[PDB]
Amino acid sequence: SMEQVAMELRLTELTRLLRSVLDQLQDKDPARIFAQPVSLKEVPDYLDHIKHPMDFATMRKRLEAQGYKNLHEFEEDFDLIIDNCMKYNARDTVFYRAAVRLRDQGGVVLRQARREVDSIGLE
Repeated sequence: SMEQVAMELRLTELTRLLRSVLDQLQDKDPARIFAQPVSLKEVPDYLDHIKHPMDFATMRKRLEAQGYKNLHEFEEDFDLIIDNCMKYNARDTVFYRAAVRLRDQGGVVLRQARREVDSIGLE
């Protein structure tokens, strides 16, 4: 149907905007601490601690499959990256501190992304 196509165009448009958001967020992680999933070979007990691992590569996979239906779902996954890190790692670590900085700087980006999704009406 034509209605189904219109919806798919909106989803495609949303995916385009989220791809830009993802690129902007990942630039706030120049150390690339959050680029890839935590290795279970190098951190064998990780899943005992963290029940829902997340990382930028995994987000990008879901994104290109148009698997984010709205901004909230995308933000949930970004929050997982930050929150997982701040639980597993102690305050005095380069990992924890990198997550704080990503959260603070990412807030700016997500604030205007929400305005754009609402304004252009992608959800």
